[PDB]
Amino acid sequence: MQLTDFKALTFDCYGTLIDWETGIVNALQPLAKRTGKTFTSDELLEVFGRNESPQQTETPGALYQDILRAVYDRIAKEWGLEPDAAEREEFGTSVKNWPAFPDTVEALQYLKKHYKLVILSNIDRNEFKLSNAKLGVEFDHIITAQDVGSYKPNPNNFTYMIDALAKAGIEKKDILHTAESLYHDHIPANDAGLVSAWIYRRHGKEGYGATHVPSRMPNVDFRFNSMGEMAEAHKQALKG
Ligand SMILES: NCC[C@@H](O)C(=O)O
Ligand SMILES: [Mg+2]
Repeated sequence: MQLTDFKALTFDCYGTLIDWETGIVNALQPLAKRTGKTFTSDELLEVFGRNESPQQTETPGALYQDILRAVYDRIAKEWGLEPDAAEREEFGTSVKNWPAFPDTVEALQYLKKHYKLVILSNIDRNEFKLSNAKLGVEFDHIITAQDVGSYKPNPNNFTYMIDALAKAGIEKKDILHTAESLYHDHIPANDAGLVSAWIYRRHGKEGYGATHVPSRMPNVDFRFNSMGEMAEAHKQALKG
């Protein structure tokens, strides 16, 4: 099993390609100021992570800004605060400001020479365009939660993706699903019969950050600590 066996990379975006943690910590600062407490980054991230997937179950057809607005309301409620409409809007429209990780553009541009690059992300189409402008590549296919009518880890998100790629001549065996999230991505990839590459962005940190806790450790086929490290691996695999 090696990287060159695959024709397509299918990606998790937020937490793998885009550094959503930096974005969420920054966007929660005004709400946090109202509590009087200094929170650590992990505290902010974990209250997000206990709330985002429940919200996506609650409103599975919501656009992502509406998810984020409702997550703001959930966090405010854990903190004993009444929501403030303008603060909620500033949080919920913050994806425009969530940066790429510093290795992402270079890695994606390299990998685009060798694979079809696909997005399977908990996002809506228009919102994703904002992030795509920070990623430096044309994606061959983009599958969003909006397209499916639900969010990962719903199995239908993976079936939709697999089907779309089959119609473009990419068999399931051709796909390498590339993602940080054990909960959103590699557990349902296991169940869907996909090969997995774990991009362990938090390898040097505690817990899962903004990502929901996974119910088990899925079985992954590759692990890289960053996207640059995946690209460097491919440059040697290609010589074989
Ligand atoms: N890392 C969790 C979120 C991600 O899977 C995405 O849908 O972009
Ligand atoms: Mg509710």
